[PDB]
Amino acid sequence: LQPNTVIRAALDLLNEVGVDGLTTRKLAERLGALYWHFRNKRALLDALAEAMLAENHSTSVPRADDDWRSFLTGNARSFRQALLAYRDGARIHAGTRPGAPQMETADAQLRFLCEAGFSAGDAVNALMTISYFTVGAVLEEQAGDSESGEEAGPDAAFEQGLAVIVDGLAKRR
Amino acid sequence: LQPNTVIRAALDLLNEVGVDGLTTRKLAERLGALYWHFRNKRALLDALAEAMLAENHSTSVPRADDDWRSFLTGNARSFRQALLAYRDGARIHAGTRPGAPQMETADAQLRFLCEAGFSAGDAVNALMTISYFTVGAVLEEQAGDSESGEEAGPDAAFEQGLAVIVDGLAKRR
Ligand SMILES: Cc1c2c(c(O)c3c(O)cccc13)C(=O)[C@]1(O)C(=O)C(C(N)=O)=C(O)[C@@H](N(C)C)[C@@H]1C2
Ligand SMILES: Cc1c2c(c(O)c3c(O)cccc13)C(=O)[C@]1(O)C(=O)C(C(N)=O)=C(O)[C@@H](N(C)C)[C@@H]1C2
Ligand SMILES: [Mg+2]
Ligand SMILES: [Mg+2]
Repeated sequence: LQPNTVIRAALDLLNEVGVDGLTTRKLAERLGALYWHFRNKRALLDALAEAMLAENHSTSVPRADDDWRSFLTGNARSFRQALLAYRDGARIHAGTRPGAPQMETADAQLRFLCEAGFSAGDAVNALMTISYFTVGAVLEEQAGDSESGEEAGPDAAFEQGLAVIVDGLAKRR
Repeated sequence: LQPNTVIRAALDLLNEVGVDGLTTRKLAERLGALYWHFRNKRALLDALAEAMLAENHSTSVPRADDDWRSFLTGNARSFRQALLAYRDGARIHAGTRPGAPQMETADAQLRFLCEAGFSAGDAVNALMTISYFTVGAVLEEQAGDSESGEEAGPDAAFEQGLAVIVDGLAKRR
């Protein structure tokens, strides 16, 4: 794995300088006797990607009380907030692929949706599509804010698009 | 506005170095007697954002032969390809807001969907949501590729999520 004290420090610096200004040399200048090394920046951002979810993605895993709508909705809501908790959250996540630990739990997501009446390809599609929508929505929210140096709510807009998405999936539950 | 020879040169350099390596000083080192200036990088990326669409967003505007499904579908397909034509296309677009010229044509999109049976808030939601989904989908495609230094198709995956999206909107045409 890799130490928490180090990850916390990188997250906090990320809030200061965003992804573009975040480097491992600057990470060390923040910290200065337990050893750490990242294979490269991308590796740092993969770790932060994972950390963001560990800390905030709270209806990631299913629960007896869930039904399919309530899980995907909550799941999307919860993903989104993990992305929004940190500067450049969405950008960082892009192109990441869920890990070995994230795989076991990501297999639970499926075996629930199949349980509930979706086909295999439909279930992958429900997760990806929600995923693509969310990253998209957050990216636009985060950049619009981030770029302001040069109407009714990004939460509404998200919440709506997600409502539409859940309907079109219901057409094959 | 701002000169085409200059924009072409910036697009071509963008393909070489992505957004992170693109700066106005490097743009000039590419060119070196007609004058140009960008207020800042963000302004450069706003112009490139617009150029990408001017060049490739081909079922942006409606047409008598369109119906609503075929327009939103095509529209999304066409947007997406504009984003994919250039490195970091999606990232660049994030946070941009369609211009004065893009406004007149963006008003045509609506007055078509309202024409076809969507309410006002539904029509905004259809465009945004497709928009958020697309930027999301492309961002993940572009980064996954971009980051490779450290199953069945991103076109399928997009095409599917877009299919689901169009269904959930049909629930209020
Ligand atoms: C299934 C899947 C997912 C994600 C993902 O990136 C991904 C991928 O890049 C390739 C193949 C499959 C997936 C998510 O990012 C993620 O957000 C995620 O990792 C995830 C998670 N770790 O809990 C989720 O809950 C999912 N939710 C947004 C639908 C989604 C699931
Ligand atoms: C309506 C709207 C749109 C976009 C957009 O960014 C935006 C916004 O940032 C704030 C408020 C409204 C909009 C698009 O990016 C854009 O891609 C776009 O500019 C656009 C265009 N210029 O033709 C489109 O066709 C749209 N399509 C993806 C649904 C969508 C329309
Ligand atoms: Mg991911
Ligand atoms: Mg835009």
